[PDB]
Amino acid sequence: KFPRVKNWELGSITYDTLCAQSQQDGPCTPRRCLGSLVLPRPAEQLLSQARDFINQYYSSIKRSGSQAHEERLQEVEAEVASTGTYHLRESELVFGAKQAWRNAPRCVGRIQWGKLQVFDARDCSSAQEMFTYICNHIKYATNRGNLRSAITVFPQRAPGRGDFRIWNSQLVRYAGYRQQDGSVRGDPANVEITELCIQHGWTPGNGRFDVLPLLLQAPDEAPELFVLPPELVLEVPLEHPTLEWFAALGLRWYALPAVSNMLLEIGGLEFSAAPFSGWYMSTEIGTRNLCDPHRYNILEDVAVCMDLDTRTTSSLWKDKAAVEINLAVLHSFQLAKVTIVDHHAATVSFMKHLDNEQKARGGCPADWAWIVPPISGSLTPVFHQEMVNYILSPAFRYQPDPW
Amino acid sequence: GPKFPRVKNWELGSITYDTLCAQSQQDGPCTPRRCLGSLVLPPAEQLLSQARDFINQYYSSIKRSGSQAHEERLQEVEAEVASTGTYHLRESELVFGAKQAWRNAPRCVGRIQWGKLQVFDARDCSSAQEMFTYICNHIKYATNRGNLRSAITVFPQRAPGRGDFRIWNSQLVRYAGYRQQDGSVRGDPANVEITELCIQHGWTPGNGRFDVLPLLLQAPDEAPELFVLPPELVLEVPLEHPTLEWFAALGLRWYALPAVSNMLLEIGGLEFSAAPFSGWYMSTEIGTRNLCDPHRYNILEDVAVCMDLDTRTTSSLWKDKAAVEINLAVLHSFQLAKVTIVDHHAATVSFMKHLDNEQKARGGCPADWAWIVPPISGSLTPVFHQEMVNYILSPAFRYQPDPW
Ligand code: HEM
Ligand code: HEM
Ligand SMILES: Nc1ccc2ccc(CNCCCc3cccnc3)cc2n1
Ligand SMILES: Nc1ccc2ccc(CNCCCc3cccnc3)cc2n1
Ligand SMILES: C[C@H](O)[C@H](O)[C@H]1CNc2nc(N)[nH]c(=O)c2N1
Ligand SMILES: C[C@H](O)[C@H](O)[C@H]1CNc2nc(N)[nH]c(=O)c2N1
Ligand SMILES: [Zn+2]
Repeated sequence: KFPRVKNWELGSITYDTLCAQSQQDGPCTPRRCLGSLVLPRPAEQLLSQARDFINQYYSSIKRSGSQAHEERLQEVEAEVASTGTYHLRESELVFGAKQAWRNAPRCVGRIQWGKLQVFDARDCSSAQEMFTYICNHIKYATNRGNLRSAITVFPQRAPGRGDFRIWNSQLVRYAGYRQQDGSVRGDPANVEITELCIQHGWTPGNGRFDVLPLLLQAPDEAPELFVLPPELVLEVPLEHPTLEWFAALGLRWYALPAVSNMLLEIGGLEFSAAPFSGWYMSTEIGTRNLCDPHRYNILEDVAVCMDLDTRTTSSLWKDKAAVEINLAVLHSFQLAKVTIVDHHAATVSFMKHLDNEQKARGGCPADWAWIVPPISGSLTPVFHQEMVNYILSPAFRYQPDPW
Repeated sequence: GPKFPRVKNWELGSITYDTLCAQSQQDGPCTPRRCLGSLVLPPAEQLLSQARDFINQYYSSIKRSGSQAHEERLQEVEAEVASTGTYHLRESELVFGAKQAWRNAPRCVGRIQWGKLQVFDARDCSSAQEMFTYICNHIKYATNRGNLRSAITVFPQRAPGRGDFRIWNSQLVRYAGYRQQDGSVRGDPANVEITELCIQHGWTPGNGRFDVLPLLLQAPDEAPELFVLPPELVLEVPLEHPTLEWFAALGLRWYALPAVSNMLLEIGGLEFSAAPFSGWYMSTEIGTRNLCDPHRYNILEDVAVCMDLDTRTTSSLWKDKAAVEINLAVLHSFQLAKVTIVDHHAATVSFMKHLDNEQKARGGCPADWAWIVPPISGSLTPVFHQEMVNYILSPAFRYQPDPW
């Protein structure tokens, strides 16, 4: 019934009762746990999801049962009955975006969940208008390096009509150019999107950090290509605090992590284009983006620069190089005065989050495998904390690639 | 396509399906509504079906499934359970079961070695004194002057209306944990209760950080008896660092042999409450968990201060730097001492090979991602990028309540 949740560093026990509010199935069954899989394998449906969200919204503003509540419930009921769908008021939408972030089991930055700038872009009719919105989002969120969490929401999906979509997975992404000799110049995670941009008329560069154009799509139209003004895109050159040779590597990363391919679901309504951004945790760049074998894969180069023994795993050359790389990222962002958080500070704030949420809602959906950082796992408090995972709505979801 | 879990590796792009999970007979803690995969500890009718299942497994592994000897063994087990309420395994059945339990263990990253396990039959054991003799033999054989060899020793099974054989200690080798007057702990905080239990049973305690605990051994329906291990039997490795010359002066050490002793070995519904087993260490167990956990030796700050690191701020990555060097010291010293050890890279690489062997051999491999991924350098090792399916196969090692 209710999960017993234990922290093994401190011996404390909580009991998750929030999970009882879950209405969507995850991938596990009693026969087998599939919690490490990255991706998932009528009018009353909409109406119940809508009622529940409205009920959540009016509860949040401490006005459940009131005249405005009862009335809003009928507007919704009448609109669905007549049209098969309905629309959110902006304030509701602001509440919904905030709750979807709050409910995101894989996010370690949820201490911040109540501080989210919400742009209503539901009055958008063309890819061109999507671009103006995206450009303003970037300017707002970047804020000269004093980063601010933000989401822009484009029109919801509608029965028998194509979706608004941003084709890129993030608003800022480095091109990955496939060389005929097997290798890849740039970011190999972005080969396919780079090729789509080229096919749709983009003239390609040939560096390792070429900022890609955005491919934007309004419903049932071919996507259009837009180059971001280079001044909107704040980047941080990487240097190391004591290893002067490091800056010679020419490494750099962009300040703004702005994710553009997820679908935002609120009250049964689906927003297929709703880019959001906050700020980086240093390991995203330092460990995953730069050291993952299927990414920039710079572990060996840095190791040689440090003059370690590559011939054997037991010299822990990989661990040593990785730590300096992460250190280069933290030092550099702090130097360039751009918001960033290290994995220790982040995980410590997440524990406080678990505690606030335990008192606020009786629990907190969390995916242990995603919350635990990719280096120095057990050196962080979250490693030793048991977590319960489940789907609450509003929620961010994955969705198929539009091509 | 197929109606079995699809399993992806995100580094390589490769896909497999787990058909093996279809053989699973026991429910884990998850449901469609919530995943509980990160929690550490979540009648003759019943017996016979488990026994029938294991016998089928056994004859399958020797390629005699459906044969005359298969059906006779089944009938023999049905009859034995019919007259005594339990039954007994043949020696080769015990050997197969023990190995299958290790093979089936989802949290073990060392399973590439599973077919190479020396099985010591000790189902003839009738006293605590004899358990000790058995245990000492195990330690000597397994330690092998540093060229470690996997082994398990199996004492008699749970009997209806009879007390269990139990080893009270969680390992055969454990450092004492002395609760101090000032509230703190000397030695290993993990071992406070077993330490106090030993003293309550007449052990005279030391006062070191690294006092080897006596064994508390229990034959059926008798009070546990106390046995001190002769020190030459317990191989230890003093820790030093290959370049940081001061590390040796910390006086840190660890023992060679990880020999877990509080787990229950289940085979065909039979329960072996006392069946200590041992392999060799992955270096992160000592370097990261035992030495760096807040609630264990907690030496991160000491080492960092010695390395002259800025421990006032998280962003200096002083915890990460110190952790690495500690782990490096564990590896270096074990190698120098010529004691078997595997680093977290070599271990995880070998586990990927195991997943590929078991894909071909059994159509999958139950695996607990949170335990398979090492506690430092996670995404630096290949298993991080590998999806895994977790489920309970039998024969199995299970946790069991503490005897007191
Ligand atoms: C403000 C500081 C933030 C920090 C430090 C942070 C940190 C992180 C990290 C490290 C991850 C793991 C991502 C990965 O490994 O690819 C993540 C995931 C995620 N974040 Fe946050 N995040 C922040 C803001 C936000 C905001 C503003 C939103 C939405 C409004 C959000 C929603 C999500 C979601 C839905 C995931 C799961 C992504 C997926 O499953 O692919 N986060 N976050
Ligand atoms: C041969 C070298 C071996 C290595 C390197 C190895 C490695 C490991 C590691 C690192 C763990 C994680 C334990 C923890 O973090 O507390 C583990 C767990 C485990 N191992 Fe292995 N292991 C080996 C041999 C064995 C053997 C011989 C057996 C039994 C016959 C075995 C059965 C288990 C079981 C049941 C677990 C899960 C323990 C638990 O859940 O508490 N292992 N192994
Ligand atoms: N700092 C932040 C904040 C929020 C983030 C949200 C998402 C992401 C990246 N999402 C995971 C991408 C991996 C993937 C690949 C294929 C299919 N699904 C997911 C980073 C964030 N960083
Ligand atoms: N190298 C090896 C080989 C086999 C091992 C088997 C078990 C263990 C430790 N088991 C986990 C103990 C921690 C714990 C505490 C409380 C409740 N559950 C588990 C190590 C092995 N190492
Ligand atoms: C297979 C495994 O679930 C997958 O590689 C996950 C593990 N944990 C992760 N955690 C984070 N933060 N990001 C990731 O991409 C992943 N990948
Ligand atoms: C809460 C969490 O499950 C717990 O800290 C686990 C995580 N993974 C682990 N992995 C291993 N190998 N050993 C452990 O003790 C643990 N502890
Ligand atoms: Zn699960």
